[PDB]
Amino acid sequence: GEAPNQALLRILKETEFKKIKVLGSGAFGTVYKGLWIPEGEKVKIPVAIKEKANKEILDEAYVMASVDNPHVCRLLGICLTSTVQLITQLMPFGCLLDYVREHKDNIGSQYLLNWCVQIAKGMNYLEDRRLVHRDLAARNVLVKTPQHVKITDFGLAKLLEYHVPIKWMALESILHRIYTHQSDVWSYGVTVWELMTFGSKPYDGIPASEISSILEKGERLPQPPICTIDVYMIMVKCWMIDADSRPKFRELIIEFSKMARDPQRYLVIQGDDDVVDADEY
Ligand SMILES: *CCC(=O)Nc1cc(Nc2nccc(-c3cn(C)c4ccccc34)n2)c(OCC(F)(F)F)nc1N(C)CCN(C)C
Repeated sequence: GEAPNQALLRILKETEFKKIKVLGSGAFGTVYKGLWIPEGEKVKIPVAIKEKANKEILDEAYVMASVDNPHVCRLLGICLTSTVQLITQLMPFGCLLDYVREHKDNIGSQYLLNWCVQIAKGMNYLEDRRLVHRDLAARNVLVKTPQHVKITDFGLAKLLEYHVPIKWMALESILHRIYTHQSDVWSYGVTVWELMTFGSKPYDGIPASEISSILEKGERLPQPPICTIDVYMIMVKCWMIDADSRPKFRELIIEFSKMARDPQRYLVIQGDDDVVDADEY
């Protein structure tokens, strides 16, 4: 027996939001930066506006409407025009992959380990909601402030095993298309590796079709220069063949929290008006 999903889908008036500029474009479509000004209440909310694809943006709106956690992106509503528009919280510092690349010379160990805690909290919450993300990656973690990140992009999420980006996927997902919370743990491991390498590309150069063979042979991603064996062992554990031998998200929270209390012991880095944010509306 499953519980009824009593989330609210808010439908917004087009005249309530002003597109300020284009943040980005691609196959997906066009994402704009804007404000949402609900009629009456004196409030201006910074928002991102994302303009069968309709069925897919609706599937994603369904998922984002059903999650509410400090480390998961919040859905504000949809607007029913020509194409369906997703209206989400504007995350001013962009995705975490671009952020660590753009600020390599300024990311301390405190930030890196705190991001690992926060991402783990967000994923643990998703697991509580019996939700498999299926696309966890540094590109899909947004930065509200350098101190606060949130998991985004639920275009592949599935509400529960469940029967694609190859270099972030567990071996079971590449071979048998099986996805669990524990295959999300594998993707968490690759995401942490991305952050610890300040944005390197996993298996850079290796063709995606070769990835399945490499993993079967026992090879894994290398140990990042800044990583003590303590941190790298955590990543390696996320890449075990036996899915139930990988750590749980609730455990990853615990481990990385301990490390975040003495960060320089685990990461060795050289030189180590009426505007309302959505979290307060
Ligand atoms: C990693 C790519 C990226 O994040 N670019 C980005 C994003 C924001 N803020 C933001 N907030 C909420 C939702 C989104 C978003 C959702 N989807 C599906 C996207 C696709 C492509 C780009 C963005 C999204 N993004 C951001 O905030 C800037 C500001 F607040 F001023 F609007 N800036 C950026 N950029 C442009 C920085 C990264 N570039 C180097 C690509």
